[PDB]
Amino acid sequence: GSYRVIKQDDDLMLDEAQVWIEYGISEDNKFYIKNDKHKFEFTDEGIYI
Amino acid sequence: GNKTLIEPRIQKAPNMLFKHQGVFYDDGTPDNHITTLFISERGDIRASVLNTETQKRTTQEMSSDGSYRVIKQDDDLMLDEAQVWIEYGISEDNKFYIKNDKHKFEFTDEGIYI
Repeated sequence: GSYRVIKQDDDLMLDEAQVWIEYGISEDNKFYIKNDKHKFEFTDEGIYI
Repeated sequence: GNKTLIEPRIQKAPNMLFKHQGVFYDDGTPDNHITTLFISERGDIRASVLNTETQKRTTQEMSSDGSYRVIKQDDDLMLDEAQVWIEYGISEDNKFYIKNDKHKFEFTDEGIYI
């Protein structure tokens, strides 16, 4: 039950992607937006980057 | 052929669904993954994945009013009376939000609120 949207620019396979962006709901209850740089996460309590 | 329209017999809108399930597979473990693509008569769309034995569900719901909503549950299959859950999407009113058991993160048409 993990919502996930992934976009890739230079690799069709999901594995071994250099340039990409992701955002959704992981297998654990954590809303996040992540890329090659450090991510933006919204845990059940508080705001972290 | 004689230039008359082919009227449908039933004018009431239908409700579709693509229910998927099994029994077992080559790994030997019992199959308990249920997923649906239910569509209501009022235009709603609900894509859901379910594990019934473990009591876990993740739904992507669309309302007739046009409300984007994705819900994940950990201990209750029914949407009603959920303790542990997380939601994020577009409510019936124009407000982008991410909410859980703790206080939510909302993005109104103007400003940022928590």
